[PDB]
Amino acid sequence: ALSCGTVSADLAPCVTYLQAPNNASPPPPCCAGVKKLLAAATTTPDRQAACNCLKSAAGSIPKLNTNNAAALPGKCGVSIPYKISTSTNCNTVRF
Repeated sequence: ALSCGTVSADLAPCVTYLQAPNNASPPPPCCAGVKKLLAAATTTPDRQAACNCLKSAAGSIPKLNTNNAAALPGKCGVSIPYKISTSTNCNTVRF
């Protein structure tokens, strides 16, 4: 079972970029975490839980830059069916 307590582990190295300017780029070690999320969960809907965890820890980041969250995946080379933002309803995302 995947617990949010472990999801933040990958967000750690991703926080640096979350506080950096739009001119900053994502860390190699951070992007990897995103891909790991695939094998993180066990079920279909269980995978979504990950995106839900980043929602809570998101409101606990100093100088959090929601704008950078959009380029997080892009520069990482990863593409999702939804947008990673506090305004985005990850709950309304498909499988």
